[PDB]
Amino acid sequence: HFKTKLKNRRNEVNTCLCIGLDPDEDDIKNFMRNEEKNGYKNVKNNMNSNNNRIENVIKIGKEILLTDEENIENLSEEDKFFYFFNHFCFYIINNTKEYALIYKMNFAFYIPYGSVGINALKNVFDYLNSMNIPTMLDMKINDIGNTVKNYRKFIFEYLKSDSCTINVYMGTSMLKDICFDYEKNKYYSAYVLIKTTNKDSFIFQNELSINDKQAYIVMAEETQKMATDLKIDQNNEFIGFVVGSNAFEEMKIIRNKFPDSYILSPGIDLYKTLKNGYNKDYEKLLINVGRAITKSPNPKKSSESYYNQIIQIFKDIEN
Amino acid sequence: HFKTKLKNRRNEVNTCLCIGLDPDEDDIKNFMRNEEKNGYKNVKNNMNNNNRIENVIKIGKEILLTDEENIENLSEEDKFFYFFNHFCFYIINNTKEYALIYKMNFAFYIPYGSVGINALKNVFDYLNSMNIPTMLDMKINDIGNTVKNYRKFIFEYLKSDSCTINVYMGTSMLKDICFDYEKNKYYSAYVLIKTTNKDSFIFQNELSINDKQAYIVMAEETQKMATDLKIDQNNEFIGFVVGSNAFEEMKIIRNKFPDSYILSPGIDLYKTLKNGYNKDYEKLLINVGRAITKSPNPKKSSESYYNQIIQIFKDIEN
Repeated sequence: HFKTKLKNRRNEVNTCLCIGLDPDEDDIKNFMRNEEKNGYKNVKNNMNSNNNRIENVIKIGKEILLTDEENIENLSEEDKFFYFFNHFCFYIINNTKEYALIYKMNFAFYIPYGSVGINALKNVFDYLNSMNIPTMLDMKINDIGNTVKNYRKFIFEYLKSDSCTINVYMGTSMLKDICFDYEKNKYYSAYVLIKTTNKDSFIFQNELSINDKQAYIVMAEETQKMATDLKIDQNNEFIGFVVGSNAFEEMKIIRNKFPDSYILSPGIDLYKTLKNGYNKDYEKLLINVGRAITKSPNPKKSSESYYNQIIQIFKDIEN
Repeated sequence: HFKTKLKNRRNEVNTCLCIGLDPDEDDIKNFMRNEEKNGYKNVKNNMNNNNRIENVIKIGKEILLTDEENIENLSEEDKFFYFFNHFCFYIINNTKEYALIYKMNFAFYIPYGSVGINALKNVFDYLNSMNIPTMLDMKINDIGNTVKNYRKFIFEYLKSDSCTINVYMGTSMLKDICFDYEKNKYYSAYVLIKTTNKDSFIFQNELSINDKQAYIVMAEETQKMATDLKIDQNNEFIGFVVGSNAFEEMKIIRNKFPDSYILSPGIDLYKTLKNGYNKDYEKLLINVGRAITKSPNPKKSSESYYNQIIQIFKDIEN
């Protein structure tokens, strides 16, 4: 169950750092040109460090990923893209996992190439799962109840993610068909969009209200109501909240109203975010860092940097 | 070009019928069992549609062209791909004479990973080869720079004419879905306004700004964005999804936005068309999915809705 898995991981890595793995065309292009020039150092690390993890865990395109160096030149453009896409992902994971509570993969980055990116996405989940590292698919899924069961299957049965993000504007009833499977008697964790990071997020989340309660608060309340009716907490899973690292006032409000809630915070001011949303159980406030790590000349060092800033902030907060 | 393409299609088929193509495991199992005991009748029709599969399909073509003798040479996974694609082709072939547009809900295609996205790509390729209007119902949402990935998947990869969008995060995302600066291209879409699910009132109606319900506010903000983007000048549109069971909201939306494109899933049919009426029929799509795709005779069932709509328009238009 995810509450225990997340707890146990937090004890092991002693952080709330959530690493965002959102590879784009630039990243893969740059990875490919760098590898061709540094004697494939990172690809060689992925293959030879590192347990022979690829050969034991990967089920899609395994032989492409294992291609001998002389033979890379001869891959089709599609197979080459698949090669460097996967290897970039494995490189980031291998270099940063020592500092990572959880990895969050945003689905948007994986779908634009059709099947090739979804195959990569599956590989990434298989790879992380082989190390029991917590995972999340950030897909902001929504549809009517019977239809959303398809996303439940994709995310929790196919990818075997620990968690996902969900947009409940249609209604909270969808939660019963994402976070619970009656036939399997299984429960799954998720984070619902409460306050997002985009500049215009006030338009509906803040400007709309009911009896002087802003929309984001009403939506958090309705979400918790559904979570309680589902009895999800009793099953050691949770339905939490996405609250942007720039939404300091909303973070304070949500944390105070729901002191035991699990929060995901994308968008990293870091000190104010952590102070306002603080929980002694660090895993209940995930701080997502993606591009600052994945686009870094040195993602290990950079992940370390965020890891140390967080320690210092908790030192300061808990003084 | 979509405003023109839809108008032209409406001129050919003379209906607002939108056919939902949402194949589930039941459908594919049933189709396979039926084909194996009717002598592959529908597969035969698919492939006889003059070599359309052979000329158009670029993914798993050899598998799809497998002779019925050799379908058991197919691994269970290839068989699944085979009947999934052929089921979709069978639906389209049997119903296209009555269809203004096909709406494919992304949810039905993703749960098998690559397999279903391959089939989805095939479905769009097939429809696009006949220039038939298409929509991907995916209810997309993210931050602007991230949503560009959805724009690429939907409008560049699949080459859909349209999609559905959830703007609860903000309307700024519309600029990165419905417009591509680098290519100078515009694309059409329908934004969620009033959904069909029983509990859609919690946020869509109960939330408000003083006297104006959320769904109205969201429709206004959407139109504001579309105007800012100059989408209409470029022969595209940003429209609204309004449930066929939401008669009251449909009336308010059509009255306030008399020239808007509306998609109505759910199908009462009379009240929907009456309340949401536009003399340009394409401006109120009536989506019918399961009632057609799960019918023992999808042609007759589609024909039935086609005729029902003809009769309603007779009644409404004096």
